[PDB]
Amino acid sequence: GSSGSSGKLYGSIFTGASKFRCKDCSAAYDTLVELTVHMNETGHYRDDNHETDNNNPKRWSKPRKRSLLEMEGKEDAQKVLKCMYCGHSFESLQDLSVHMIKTKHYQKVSGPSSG
Ligand SMILES: [Zn+2]
Ligand SMILES: [Zn+2]
Repeated sequence: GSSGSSGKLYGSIFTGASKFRCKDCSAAYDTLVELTVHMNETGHYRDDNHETDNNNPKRWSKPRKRSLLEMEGKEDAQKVLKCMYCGHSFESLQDLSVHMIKTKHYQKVSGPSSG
């Protein structure tokens, strides 16, 4: 005699994804430009959440609140050229400019920080 059987192997893995999907029917697509066409052609529409409502009957917890402090800085309403570094009123621009350089005050007008 001589007879027998064998062969036990597997391999039926399924791999497939879809970008967009139709609610009405089960027809999915990859590009929106393709789906839309169907949504109108046939009439169906997307499934993704829909925001066709604004009235929120759901009460919300206490409202929001924040402190609105207030303060001013180095304000000076003058009418004459005056260096903020040293503090010497002038008559003409040059006097001021030629000074900012001759003294290099415009280069050093600040430094560290407090808060
Ligand atoms: Zn459809
Ligand atoms: Zn100066």
